[PDB]
Order: sequence, then C-alpha cells, then structure tokens
Amino acid sequence: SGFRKMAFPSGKVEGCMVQVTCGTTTLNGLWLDDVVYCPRHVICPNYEDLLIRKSNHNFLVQAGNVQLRVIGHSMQNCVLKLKVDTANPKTPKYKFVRIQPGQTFSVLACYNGSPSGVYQCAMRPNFTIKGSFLNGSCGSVGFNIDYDCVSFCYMHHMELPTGVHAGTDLEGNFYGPFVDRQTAQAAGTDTTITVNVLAWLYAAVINGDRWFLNRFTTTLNDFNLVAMKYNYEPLTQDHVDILGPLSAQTGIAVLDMCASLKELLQNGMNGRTILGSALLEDEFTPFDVVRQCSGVTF
Amino acid sequence: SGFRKMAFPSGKVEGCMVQVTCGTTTLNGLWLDDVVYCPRHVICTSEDMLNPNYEDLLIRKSNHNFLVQAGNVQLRVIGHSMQNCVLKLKVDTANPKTPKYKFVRIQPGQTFSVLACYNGSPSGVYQCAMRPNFTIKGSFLNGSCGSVGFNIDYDCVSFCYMHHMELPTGVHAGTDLEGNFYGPFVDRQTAQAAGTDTTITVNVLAWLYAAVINGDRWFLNRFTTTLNDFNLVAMKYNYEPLTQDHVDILGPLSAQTGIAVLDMCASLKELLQNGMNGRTILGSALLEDEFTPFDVVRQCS
Ligand SMILES: O=C(Cc1cccc(Cl)c1)Nc1cnccc1C(F)(F)F
Ligand SMILES: [Cl-]
Repeated sequence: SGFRKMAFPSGKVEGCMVQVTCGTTTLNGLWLDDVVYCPRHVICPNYEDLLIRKSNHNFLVQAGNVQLRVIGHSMQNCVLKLKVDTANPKTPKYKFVRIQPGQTFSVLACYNGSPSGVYQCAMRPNFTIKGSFLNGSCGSVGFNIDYDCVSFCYMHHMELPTGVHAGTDLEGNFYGPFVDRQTAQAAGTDTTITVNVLAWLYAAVINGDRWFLNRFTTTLNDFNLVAMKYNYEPLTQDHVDILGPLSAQTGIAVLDMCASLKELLQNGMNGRTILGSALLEDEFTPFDVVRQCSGVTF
Repeated sequence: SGFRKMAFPSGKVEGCMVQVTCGTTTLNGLWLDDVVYCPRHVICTSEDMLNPNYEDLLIRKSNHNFLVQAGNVQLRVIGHSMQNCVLKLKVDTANPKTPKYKFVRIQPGQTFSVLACYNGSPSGVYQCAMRPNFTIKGSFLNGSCGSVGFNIDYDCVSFCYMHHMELPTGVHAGTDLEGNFYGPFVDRQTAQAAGTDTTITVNVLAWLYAAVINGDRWFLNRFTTTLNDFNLVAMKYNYEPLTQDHVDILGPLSAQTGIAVLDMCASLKELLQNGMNGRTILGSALLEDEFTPFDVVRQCS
C-alpha cells in the first residue's frame, strides 16, 4: 500500500553528469561514450557564428575531479555535442527518445555537474514542465528506465516567467514553441492530462479509496464536452484502450470512471481527499500506476 | 523557481542493494563493507510472526542457510549476528561500491528518501517524512522489506530507516540501521495500530516560507500571535505543538523573507480557520508538512 510520486533510481544517470564551462557560463553536460551533450546556450544569438569562434580548449569539461579534454565539437539543433578523448566507463545502455505531452519522466537536477536531487514530472500539454530548478541547473536531464536501458527524453534549457521550465529532447529539438534566447516567451494556457487523472483514480481504487465511485456511466462524446469545459485534455479511444488493464483489475469500466471524474469536476471533493490530495492529480500515467501497483524493478 | 518533493540521487544506495533469502522468505539487504544488514524477520516463517523467538530461530541457522545475491553474484555468508531487529550478515566480499556513510537515528518531522526495492533490485525513489506517530506514509508492496531510507549530505549517505512492515492502515513501520524500531512497534504480526497522526507544524511553516520565497504571499495577514495561543489553536486541528526549538530553527527563513515566525504562525492559524478558498500554495490545495526547514533552505536557495 501507499502511492507516492516516484522517480526512477537515478544511479545510471548520475554516472553521466559532468560540468561544462565556456567563458563565464557553467552548466551541466551528459557524458555518454566519448560525447558530452549540453545546451548550446553555454557558448552565449547566431549560434553558428558564436561556435565557429570557439576552439576545443575553450570548453572546460569536468567529470568529478577529473578534467576531460575536448577534441571536437558540433551542434545538433539546440544541443552542443562535445567530443571528448575519454569514453565514459559508466555509460549505461541508453536511447534518446522524444516524449509526448502527458508522458512522465524523472529529472536528475544538477548544479556544477553534481546531482542534487531527483523528482518525477510530466511533460505538460503546453510542453512545459513544472520542475524545480535554480541557476546552474541547465543541462539537467529527464529520463525513464525500461529494464536496463535509460531513455533520455529531456534536457533543461530555461525557465519561463511563470516559474515553469522549457527544454529539448537529447537531439536538441525543443518541446513547445520555445527558442533558446532571452526574449518574450510565455507558456501557453495549460490543460489537465485527463488519461493521467483517470489512471490516478484507478490507483486510488486499488489503494481502497472508493467514495468517488458512482453507478453511472457516460459516452466518450458527453465526457469530452464536460472535460473541454474544465480545461481537461480530450480523452481519445487510445486513452480508453490504454486504461483497459486498470479497468479489468478494478472492475470499473473506463467510461464508468469518466462518470466519477465528471461528478468531481462538477461538484468538487466536498472536503474529502483522494490519495491524500484535495486536487485531481495528473502526473501519473496509466503505466506509472501499473508499475507502482506491481513493483517493477531496474 | 518551482518547488518539488525532491528525493536525493539514489545511485550511492543502489550500489548497496542485495537480495537476502532465508528458506522461503526473500527480502532486501544493505551491503556496506563486508556486512549485509537486513530485517531479522527474514528468518521467520508466516506461522512464526505471531510470537517469534528470534534468538531461538537464529541459533538454529548456519551461515549457508542465508543466500545473499548482489546482482548475478552470490555472496558467501561467513558470520551472522543480531543487533536489535536487524540481522547483520558477515560476507566474504567487501562492497567495492560502498559509499561514505553514517547510521543516523532521525526524529519525527525529519524527511528522507526511500529507495524502494524488490529482490535486491531498486524500482523507485521517493521522498518521505517520519510522521509524529513514528510511521511513514510510504509506497511499498510485498518483498519491499529491507528497503532503506537515507539522506545525502555532500558525499556521505546517512542511512536512517530500514523498512520492516506495513500496518493495517496502509502506513509503514521500520527501524534505524541499528535495528531499533521507530515508535512502539514490534516485528510481530500482533495487533498493532499507528497512533493518531498529527501535522508537522514546523514543516508546514517552512513550506509557507518556501511559498513566500517563490512569490506567493496571499495567505499572510497583519496579525501576530504568542507561541501559547498558536499552540492552543494548532492542537484543535491535530497539529503538533510548535516549540521554541522550532521557532529558533525557522530563524534563517524568517530573516530571509522578513516575516517573523509568530507572524507566519498567525497566517497558519488563519489558513486553518479559512481553508484556501479555491487557491493553492506552491501548487497544493492542502498544507504540506513533508518539507523541513533544512529542505526548504536546500531547494529554494
Ligand atoms: O508487512 C509485511 C511483512 C510483515 C508482516 C508482519 C510483521 C512484519 Cl515485521 C512483517 N510486508 C509488507 C511490507 N511493506 C508493504 C507491504 C507488505 C505486505 F504485507 F503487503 F506484504
Ligand atoms: Cl532528525
């Protein structure tokens, strides 16, 4: 029993964190094999022009108390790839994956190439992450672990004026309509990840919280009209299919749980909580609920 | 900006997790140097848990009855001893991944990270707090026993908790790494219940200071309170008494934000009275009590 916001064990990623310095800018880099990946704003904009003026020795890369020597550099989208002489002996089995909004991942927040914390978060529908980052956190990475393989899905680049964060996948493509530069940028109006709220309601039923259940059902269309009214993301047939296992385990059909969600949106919680929360939680995917309510290890 | 429930990076602890098997029971062990620490109930059967005599069960065991597995390598047990509710298995190999560590016993209100493990394999990491009733609201399934709680201070891992059992309300009980249980719990399947839980007041105040640091001031008011009046009000909401020690501990946050501790206490009193009125504080519709004054200073600054 118990339901916590759980991150993946960060050890495989900790062994990859390095500090990258260029001029007066210090941020984090991800050292995988003989390449260090970091935000291209470390050189700061005309990034081709700024980069051409740099020599290999202008980039100081530090792995613990060991200085790595940069032997090459190239830019791929908004990510700088520093070719180093030494391959990381701690390189885990890894993939670079691009995630979709609603998907969750763990973030190993780092400062000066030293990991300081790990937390779980979701890529919001507005492509921002509600993270916890301070100055020097740039280059901190987001990941999932699938068996023994680390799938790197996010690299921190910046903080928006509302306190939310923006970044890229490990191929340097931003999530969201953001650019890497000091300019007027704002996160779009955010929405609630409906499939994730439903997954969390199934997690509550599994942990013995059933007060929100009712005898009612709904059509997908009627639920989607109600959900659009409350800034909830549309629920697709794919989401319904994905919630199939949880529906079979608890005995509550997805559209039956949708009817519970409609009642909570229309009437609130009435002084009650669900899994110790007075708000509907949307940062647990159906897979996170299954993994935590089954004990999958890495 | 941002305020998340953040766990310590678990890597230093992952390299210590092993699987300990005794007969039909499999749970987790913590391999530090040449010793594997695990709950002593690993030697118990299910029909032993009611009134187990651990000294009698342990004397009947030899080293080869304990199977210890670190990854795909079987460690050889060369000795065993019991210290309170933990079994210490002497092994023939020192853990090369042994970090710099300490065994620390924590007080209620303290937070720590939990590396939840099954079969000596880490599955997740989350942040926890020792509740005033000495239980932890964790997330553990069967096979999680032996999973550990820790804090990392610089390069040193302070092990503060080892999971032993789940109580009937879904909460968890365990020991420090010297085998002393937190609270009035025993490693017996006897009728045990967590005492009435209370809110960690000093932690809620710390989290209100974290909200002020991140720009949320809507809950502040023009009032102050005496420490006694605050405690009279707090006790009616099942909040832990706030001591002069807690007030002293909140000094740095009070100096940083410019809001006196008893002035923040007055906002808390008002929040308890009014609720949040559809508003949130740091993305929460409830008053958060699992961030200490030390956690707030570490994460906000
Ligand atoms: O409580 C237990 C085993 C147990 C029983 C009675 C007394 C002791 Cl000291 C230990 N396991 C457990 C732990 N943590 C979470 C769940 C579980 C579960 F029960 F489900 F297996
Ligand atoms: Cl303590």
